[PDB]
Amino acid sequence: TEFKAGSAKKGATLFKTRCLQCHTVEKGGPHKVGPNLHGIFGRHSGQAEGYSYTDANIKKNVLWDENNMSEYLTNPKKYIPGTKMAFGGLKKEKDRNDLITYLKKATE
Ligand code: HEC
Ligand SMILES: Nc1ccc(O)cc1
Repeated sequence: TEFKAGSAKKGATLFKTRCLQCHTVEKGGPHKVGPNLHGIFGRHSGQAEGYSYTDANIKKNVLWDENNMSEYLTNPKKYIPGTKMAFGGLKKEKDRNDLITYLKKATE
């Protein structure tokens, strides 16, 4: 909502020690505890190339956009009840703002 542009060398440090544990930022790493995120921008929820999703994440079909990605990041359990992502949710919007720029740079 109060988005502010970041830089690749900042968002990566966070994602690499917060999201890396289960996910993959590029398309060379096999699907770990979480699906591949490389190319989600512009697609609906539940579209990983070779990985299954929950009954609630599919029915949800959220169009992963710049602001929308934060909507779910703040609380995955509240938006998608029953989802496998048990990461906790990064409540601080200023902190996600920079994270979006990094992923955004990797997808486009
Ligand atoms: C492992 C415990 C996880 C951590 C840490 C993070 N995520 Fe996650 N995420 C995980 C799973 C297993 C799933 C699928 C949920 C299901 O029930 O099927 C997800 C999904 C997402 C998605 C949506 C993918 C899609 O719908 O195609 C996004 C955009 C996403 N996760 C982002 C994300 C970020 C940026 C994280 C760090 C803050 C993060 N996840 C950590 C498991 C895990
Ligand atoms: N629609 C959209 C949103 C965010 C991105 O990083 C790319 C494309």
